[PDB]
Amino acid sequence: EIKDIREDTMHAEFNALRAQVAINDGNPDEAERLAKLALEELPPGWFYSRIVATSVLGEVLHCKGELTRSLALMQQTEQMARQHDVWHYALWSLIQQSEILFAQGFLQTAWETQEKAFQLINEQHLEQLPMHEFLVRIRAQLLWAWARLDEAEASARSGIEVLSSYQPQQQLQCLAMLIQCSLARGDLDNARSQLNRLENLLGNGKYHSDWISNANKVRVIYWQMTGDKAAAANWLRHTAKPEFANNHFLQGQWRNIARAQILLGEFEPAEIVLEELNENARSLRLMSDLNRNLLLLNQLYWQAGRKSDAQRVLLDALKLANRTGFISHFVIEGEAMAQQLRQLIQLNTLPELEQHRAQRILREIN
Amino acid sequence: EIKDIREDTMHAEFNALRAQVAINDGNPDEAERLAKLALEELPPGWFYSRIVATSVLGEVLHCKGELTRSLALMQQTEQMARQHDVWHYALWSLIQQSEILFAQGFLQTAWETQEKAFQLINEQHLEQLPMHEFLVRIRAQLLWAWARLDEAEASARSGIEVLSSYQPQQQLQCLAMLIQCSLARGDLDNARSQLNRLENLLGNGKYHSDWISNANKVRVIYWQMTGDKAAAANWLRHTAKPEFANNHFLQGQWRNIARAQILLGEFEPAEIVLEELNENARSLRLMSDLNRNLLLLNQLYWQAGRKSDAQRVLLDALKLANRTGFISHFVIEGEAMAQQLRQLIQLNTLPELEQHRAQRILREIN
Repeated sequence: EIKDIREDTMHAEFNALRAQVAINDGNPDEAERLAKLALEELPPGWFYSRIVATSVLGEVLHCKGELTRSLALMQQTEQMARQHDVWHYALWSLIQQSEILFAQGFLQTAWETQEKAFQLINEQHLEQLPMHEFLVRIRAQLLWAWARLDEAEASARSGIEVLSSYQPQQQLQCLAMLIQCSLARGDLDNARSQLNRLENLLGNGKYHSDWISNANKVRVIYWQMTGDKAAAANWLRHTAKPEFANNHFLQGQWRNIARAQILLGEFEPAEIVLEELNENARSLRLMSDLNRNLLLLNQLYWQAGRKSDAQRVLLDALKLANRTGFISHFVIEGEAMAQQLRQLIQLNTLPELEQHRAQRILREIN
Repeated sequence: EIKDIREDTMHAEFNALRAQVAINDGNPDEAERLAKLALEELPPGWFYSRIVATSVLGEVLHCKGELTRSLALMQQTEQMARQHDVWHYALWSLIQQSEILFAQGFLQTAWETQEKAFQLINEQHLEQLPMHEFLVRIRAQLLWAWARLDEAEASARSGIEVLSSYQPQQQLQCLAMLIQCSLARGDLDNARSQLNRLENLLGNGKYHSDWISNANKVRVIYWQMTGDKAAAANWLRHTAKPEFANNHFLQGQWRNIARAQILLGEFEPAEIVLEELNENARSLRLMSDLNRNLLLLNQLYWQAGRKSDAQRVLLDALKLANRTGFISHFVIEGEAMAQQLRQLIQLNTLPELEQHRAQRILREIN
């Protein structure tokens, strides 16, 4: 166990990269163990592995839901990366920072953070690089929330162009975003055509669970919009159902499950799912998740004929949107949402902000 | 060299399948050698390998341009396959028969042959099977020639659906057909969007030369329609230029080369190419190739300002279309074609049939 100190330090660098692969493979505990072991043995000078290990710990804390500490580590990573011209880690850091901000419902701050990433890309000529697609994809997500659909679509298409030299499977998420735009527009013909491509890609690759849940998100919304109970039921029977267990990274997949359950009239289990997701969202101040969940609860109560409950949560959702800025999440609920909003607007009792958003949404829908 | 006769016959069956793989790999001489060796040693009873070897010889003769004899072998193959319920070889035979008929300019007969294939598919419940895509693709090609674009597009989309479970690369040819439809409609926005997908597929697979030439066919037409000399020149510099050498299977790629040359003002070499292709087309009575080549010659003369030559070959092309039934091949030539046809129609000297087709084409273009 005696070697040149050089070899010991090189082994520590290997540990940092082993940690990076571990978190990528969905093994945060091993990633944390390895990243810590690396940092304990990396002296000044061996800057690259230190950037990687610090970045990995940021990802680990993000996974754990320790968002404030995660952001601090992402910031540390960004600064070190900039200091050493390690542009890919500086850009990856900014992308992750936006992700947390968006989840917290701070969309303007997320936009500004994405803007810093675009600035970095422009300054260092990083346009043709793959990570550029991730940035335009999250920019599209934000534009979509704000109902700037033409811009969101253009952002998603720029992502597809960035990855034009890679296998078609790499476009899965930007394609899902294109479909998400078609769904918000009520352009079901285009959504269906795009979904044909999405489903073909899904059947031709082994993807990360989060990619699959994102793709399934738009498939389930399309099935809801077309009353495709058969497709939703078959999907639900075979989809992954990892125990939620207060894991915020599983909010998306469980919303897909709840949406399918609601479409199928399985109101009881869906309400239990959504209440559990909301406990988690409130505990971590994930206002975006909360806003999405309240809209699904509204759909559940509405379809179940529970008028009072439906109205109560719709008012909560509209109020919460004063902070999240969400518009399109309401729009995809179509006629059911339009009827409810027309009713609220006609009563003349909504506060000015909510009244204005209700009117905007009703316009997007009509 | 003494073995159970059973082993000798099994080796003969292997030779038949080795011949099938050889022709698929573009080695007709070896395929012919092996298929003949197999048939010489296959007794009655060993029907499957005999169907394969006979089918292979049909493909070999097709390659050699001995179309009449090739059709006879395809017919023999179809009958034997039907006799033994070997549906895939009966369907493959009918597809090949149509291919020859279409090349000969007998489009109605090709349609009828395709119809027999659809009948077989319906009777034997072969709808979900992969070969169904090849049939709907050649049906789309025929519908496209006749300018039944909505039908052609639907046929191509049914092909894409048939292959939905396979890798996206398998849809290359039906996607090229969708683009071909968009080009005939003058719907360049959709053509460009579809071409983005086509080019991504082209950069992500090792394909047969004929698949590549078919995909490039629509890319070059799009570049011509958008005046993209840069793209055409780069493509031309790097594309395959196998010596034509009186090989009718190379008509398509050389037309792509000539079309690019014409767009780039390289009239002299393009005229030499087209004249050589026409010698081959006339020698084998390939009226469809002749009709396509005459239209490219028309474009060449027109762009070169050789009015008399342009008119002469356009009149020849219109006359030939009385037999081929081609419409869309004229339509994709757009404004240049429209101007020329308006001039011909206004002179009031065209025979009734050609006048009627000229008017139809001018309508498709406007």
